[PDB]
Amino acid sequence: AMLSYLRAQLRKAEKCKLMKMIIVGPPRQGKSTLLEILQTGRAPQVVHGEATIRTTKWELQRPAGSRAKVESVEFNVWDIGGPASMATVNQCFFTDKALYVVVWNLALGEEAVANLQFWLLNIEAKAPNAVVLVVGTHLDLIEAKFRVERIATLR
Ligand SMILES: Nc1nc2c(ncn2[C@@H]2O[C@H](COP(=O)(O)OP(=O)(O)O)[C@@H](O)[C@H]2O)c(=O)[nH]1
Repeated sequence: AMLSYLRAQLRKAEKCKLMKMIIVGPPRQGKSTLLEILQTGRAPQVVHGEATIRTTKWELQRPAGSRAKVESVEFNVWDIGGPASMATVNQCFFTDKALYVVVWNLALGEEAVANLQFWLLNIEAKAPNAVVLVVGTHLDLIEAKFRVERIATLR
């Protein structure tokens, strides 16, 4: 560790805050809508294409109460989808030491959740040391009055 640290100092090492973001899920779940609203904080406005892959960049400022050591973080955002025929292909794009987010529709509920195992396994097969979040969309389609006892159950 001492030699690695001394090499970092000697080789004028800089702090890299850029990281990999991957968006995963079955077709028609709101991956692009997810990325859009998270980037902008507004209701979606963009009509997104049919391309299997969409690439962009995203900066996040630290929220109030954050104890982080960085003012902000940056993500080189990949979003892979498209026809299921290329699913076997898309498996190659998963890597380790990257952030994953799986997108699924809450309205389908358990029907979607079962399928999640497939996608989840596909990440752990090629990303043992990666953090993957899983997010349910279409929360507006869940009745607010029942919402808690629904979402917790689904969780
Ligand atoms: N009402 C509602 N619609 C959503 C929500 N999240 C995503 N969508 C829908 O998802 C669509 C975008 O899906 P998209 O990401 O292009 O599907 P993809 O083919 O899997 O990439 C939009 O037309 C939205 O109507 C949500 O929270 N509420």
